[PDB]
Amino acid sequence: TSERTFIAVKPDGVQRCLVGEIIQRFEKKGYKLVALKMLQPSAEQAQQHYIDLASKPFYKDLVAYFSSGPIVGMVWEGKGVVKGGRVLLGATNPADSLPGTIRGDFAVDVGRNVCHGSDSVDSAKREIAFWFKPEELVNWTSHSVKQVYE
Amino acid sequence: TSERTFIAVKPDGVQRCLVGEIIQRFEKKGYKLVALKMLQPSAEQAQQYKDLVAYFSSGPIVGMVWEGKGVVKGGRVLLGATNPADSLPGTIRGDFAVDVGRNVCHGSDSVDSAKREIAFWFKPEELVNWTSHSVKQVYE
Amino acid sequence: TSERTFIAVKPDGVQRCLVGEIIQRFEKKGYKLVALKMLQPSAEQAQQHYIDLASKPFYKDLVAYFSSGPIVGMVWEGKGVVKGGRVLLGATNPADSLPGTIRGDFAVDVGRNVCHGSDSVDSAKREIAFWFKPEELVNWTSHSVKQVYE
Amino acid sequence: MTSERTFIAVKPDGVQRCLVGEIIQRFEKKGYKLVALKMLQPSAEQAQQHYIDLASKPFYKDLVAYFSSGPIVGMVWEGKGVVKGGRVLLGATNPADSLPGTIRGDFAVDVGRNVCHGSDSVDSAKREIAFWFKPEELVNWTSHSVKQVYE
Amino acid sequence: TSERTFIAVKPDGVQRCLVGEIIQRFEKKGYKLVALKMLQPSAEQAQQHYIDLASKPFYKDLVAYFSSGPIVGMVWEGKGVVKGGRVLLGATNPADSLPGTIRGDFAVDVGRNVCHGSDSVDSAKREIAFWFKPEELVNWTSHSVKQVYE
Amino acid sequence: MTSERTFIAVKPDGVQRCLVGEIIQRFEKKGYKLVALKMLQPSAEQAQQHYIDLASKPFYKDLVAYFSSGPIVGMVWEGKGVVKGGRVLLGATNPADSLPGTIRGDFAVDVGRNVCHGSDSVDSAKREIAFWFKPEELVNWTSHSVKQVYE
Repeated sequence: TSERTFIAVKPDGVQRCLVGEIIQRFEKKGYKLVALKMLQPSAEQAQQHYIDLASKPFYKDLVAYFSSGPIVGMVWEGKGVVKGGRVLLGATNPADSLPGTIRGDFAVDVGRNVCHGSDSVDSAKREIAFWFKPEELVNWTSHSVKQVYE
Repeated sequence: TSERTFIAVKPDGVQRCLVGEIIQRFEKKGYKLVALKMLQPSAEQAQQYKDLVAYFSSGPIVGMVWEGKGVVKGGRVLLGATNPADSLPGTIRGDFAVDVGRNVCHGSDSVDSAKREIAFWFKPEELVNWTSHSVKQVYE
Repeated sequence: TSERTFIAVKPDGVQRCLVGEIIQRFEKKGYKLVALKMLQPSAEQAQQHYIDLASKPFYKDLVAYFSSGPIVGMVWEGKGVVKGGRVLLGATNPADSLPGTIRGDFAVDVGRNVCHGSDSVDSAKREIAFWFKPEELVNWTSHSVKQVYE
Repeated sequence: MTSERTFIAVKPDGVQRCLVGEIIQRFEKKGYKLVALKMLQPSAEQAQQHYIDLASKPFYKDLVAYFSSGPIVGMVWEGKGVVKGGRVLLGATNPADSLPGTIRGDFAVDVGRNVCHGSDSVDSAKREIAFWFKPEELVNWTSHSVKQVYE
Repeated sequence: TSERTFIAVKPDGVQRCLVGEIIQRFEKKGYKLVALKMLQPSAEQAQQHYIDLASKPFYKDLVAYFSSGPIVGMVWEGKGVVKGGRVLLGATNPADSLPGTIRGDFAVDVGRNVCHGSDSVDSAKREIAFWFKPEELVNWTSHSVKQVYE
Repeated sequence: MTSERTFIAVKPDGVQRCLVGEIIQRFEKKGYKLVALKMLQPSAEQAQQHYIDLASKPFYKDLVAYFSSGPIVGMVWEGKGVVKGGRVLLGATNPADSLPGTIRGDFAVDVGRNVCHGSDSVDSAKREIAFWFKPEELVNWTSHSVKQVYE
């Protein structure tokens, strides 16, 4: 399948040097990287990233942090890559994260949870369009596509 | 002590360079490697659509025999759930595989099946009897 | 918080060269190493028991092993470090332990399960005091704390 | 000294052979700072510029075909001697001469599939960086670890 | 590219749980594994394996020991490979090995130097012929061969 | 023969940059034996003394300040050649020189912040072990793998 998910390294992940590890885990799974960019999100951008929230919202902080510095944003392609991406990442809240997952291994606070994954197929479609220009998605074939899948 | 399991890296694990990574995970767990062969399976050896004979015998595999307490289940825990979609991160199929069709390794379902599977793949001879210098650190 | 826990690398764990490995999983989750030392337990040091304690199936030689070579004792600090600490160690019984955890990855036998972590905030407080002069113990601020927590 | 920038690309073999995370993580953990990062397929014009040098075939039209036959990952890194240090991290250009521990030392066999490139000087770095990235793709930020890494 | 070497994990490496690690290093390099087996050398085989002695009674010691328990034996194929393999191993003498190499990372003592690789293409084929029956030797094509070479 | 003992310290930059585990783990994997291990915060005197063949330098005041600025992790490792081996694992004292594969090679950029320390001689080690530790903190044990590492 050519299903795609959007994966970001939040600025706390870039700050504590987890960009490479994160990409590597997706690469090791057999998912394919079709878009990669480092950019510091707008306040505007950050606001739409969160679009929910809330009572307590703040919120305003989760916007401040998210545009505090660089994120590495990604597009990953493969069968069940949206689902499978979420599993790779772990529970949103690191305290509820399984060990051997990104948050499971490398994160404590839900408020500093290292990375982002789309939760649904449509959520990814929206998200990729938002972060990446069509021309920044590279269409290519893995020499290994027939060893991962049939 | 002294239960033995059979593990194999399928052609897709061997192609994708996961032989060291699988072996290493078994070694650090404290299990003892007892037999090791790279071979290309031949047509017949397909055990029970009906691709998986073009596939399972299209390229070399690494067969292995491992030894230790709970090694049937523990081994299969190590590989994780047969279906990569069900496999969890930290496990071989969880970390490395996507498709049931291309699930990298294999692990014997019962103590029973293990010995059928060892016998099938190995002469009782290719099978090395040694004692780990760590046996006393890993076990009581 | 700020909550502290007690982690020990058991003699089999030291013997099997898992000290760096263990330390590193905690450093990498974001927990903070607040005290650390190698020692050989004395036999009444040994546990002491008083966990069980009511000694109990066959203490005699569980307390003989725990005292038979060196262990590495450590105190890590952070939110839920007590609970999360146990998570990294994995299920007390190696056979229940998930791959991705210290015991899951490295341990086969309960009698030789590499490590111990305090079982509650309360057990910790005690074990920390029993193992550590209250001053072998460093108060420092991680340059990463703002990145690990909001 | 510390704001020095260098250009590092994982080449199309490296992307294919799934070594993007491997290489990036070697840089992050040396203490260097990721200042830009993207994925692109080089265009034939981008590919010819990369290898102007040789033209002068040798494997010109070949190298150009290869380098623009799939995605590469470009990056800009920043740190003290990051230009010199990057290349040390990547290993000697000819993999046959590179030492284990280095990217090419660990994962590469023949020079025409040497997995990556790094800028060879302050002045070639600055050029390549200017070449591959619009200046608004260079993110300007401070590592919370910069004082741990430098005096 | 056709050129093949013999690589052996000596009994210390097998004992010290270094078999997967060594294999991994050759897979990651791009070399192809065209044969593999575990066996316990006889004194005869260990005696042959050593050109060597002649002695200083470290022969005999080498000869025992080497037949002390199982070795893991391998044949690797890549644009040779014999040289490149030895480079992955590190200087035969561990005191001279650099970090990054197998012996660099794991060996201290020449008598326990973990592993072996043939010193020449001709030496290689003796060793391959000596250790392997010509049909224990799968000819196959790595799906990556075109990414590791031109 | 030996046996033989050296002193390895993770500098406070190394502790800060979460590399205690990684460093210990290299010594373990190498066959060396860890016979003492504690974390402590160096006092100005201890700091001042460590940077002794260095007391008449521009940096020093800053090095002392830094070394006592927060916790270090001190170790005593035992095994044949360990003083020289321990430093090879560590890599050239100045990062710009150290090779990938080594601790400073993989993880450090500048001398001020070079992460770790190993005694330079058999004698230095013995000064440093006696200084940083007390005999009773120095365990005496035998590794089950000792026979596998040494012939």
